[PDB]
Amino acid sequence: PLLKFDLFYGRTDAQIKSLLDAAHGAMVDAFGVPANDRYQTVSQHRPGEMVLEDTGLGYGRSSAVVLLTVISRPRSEEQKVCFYKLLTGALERDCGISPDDVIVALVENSDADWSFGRGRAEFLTGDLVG
Amino acid sequence: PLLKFDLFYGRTDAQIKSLLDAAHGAMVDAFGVPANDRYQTVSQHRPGEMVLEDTGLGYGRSSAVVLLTVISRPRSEEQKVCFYKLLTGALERDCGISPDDVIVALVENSDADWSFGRGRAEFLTGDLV
Amino acid sequence: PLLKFDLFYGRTDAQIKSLLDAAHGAMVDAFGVPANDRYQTVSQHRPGEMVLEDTGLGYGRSSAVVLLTVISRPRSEEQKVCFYKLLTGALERDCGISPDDVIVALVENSDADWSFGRGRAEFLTGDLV
Repeated sequence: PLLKFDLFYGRTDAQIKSLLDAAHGAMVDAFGVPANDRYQTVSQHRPGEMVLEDTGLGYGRSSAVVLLTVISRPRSEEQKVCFYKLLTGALERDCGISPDDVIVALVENSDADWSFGRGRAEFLTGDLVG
Repeated sequence: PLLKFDLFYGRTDAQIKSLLDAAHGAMVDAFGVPANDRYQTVSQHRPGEMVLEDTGLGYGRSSAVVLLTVISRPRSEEQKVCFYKLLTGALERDCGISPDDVIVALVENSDADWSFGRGRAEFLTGDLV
Repeated sequence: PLLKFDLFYGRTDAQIKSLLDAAHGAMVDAFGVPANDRYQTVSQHRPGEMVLEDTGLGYGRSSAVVLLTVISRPRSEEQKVCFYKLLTGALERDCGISPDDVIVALVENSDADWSFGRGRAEFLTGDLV
């Protein structure tokens, strides 16, 4: 999958790397994909450029908040549930980010909807599985 | 849903917050979700960073152009059609943005594809909806 | 469709425009859409802000790496395969970007999920086919 993060400015480069490493690990373990299946962007925002409330659930938000949008081929409900739990556990333990500050939206596509390089559709050619 | 706006730089902070409030209102009006079901991001762009034409329709575009991308569980065609009209209505009235300067694309997902907090899938657990 | 690019900072305005023009052409060639069906954004990143490996495929990426996200109504598998090829071809010829530096992910939607202007759902009204 592709992991796109929206965060506020204020982290050091190492803290941003840490966040990305922690999240990548959670994804690999929840999804069972290769360790080098790593595709991640970070967009940093000024105050004002995100409004992230809680739908009345009683979260907890700060300027440390992390919004993650994932584009992925179909995963089981169990894999998605586990990814969410692994993600917040990693970001808490590794980065000191409260689980109240993590929000994830996932969108799905399929085999023909990826090219990782060279103009090839690797899920279609079978270079990747599949 | 999650509302992601791409706009050009130039608005003041209060003008940005107006676009966000106007759009959020429209969304609540069209979709009937809780008022605090508010998830929005804004990416501001230098000249050059968007090219947005009109497929020959005759719109009107300026530096005020707003591109909105929505991630949402399925809504009806009716709800979508109403959203678009509500959205440009509110942006015109509240923000002075011509409806010519508004573009929307929506993509859909499912109950399992959201986590609003704490690693929980609240549509799956039944905490929402 | 809508084409959203994530790239690293460092290109001149002309190089950004070259990259968009190139990508646009390849899209129009693959998909058979009007030349003015042009909707593109670019988000530029500091080093650190993208990590793009290769799943062991043996691709040699550089800082020129382009990540493209496409939102589109359904196209045939052939058209998608053709787009990826034409896109890399064009980015290499027109921009000097290695095909190893081009990544694409596509997400689909449908007729009711687009508003190009005026809060009109043009695929639904028939303004566009």
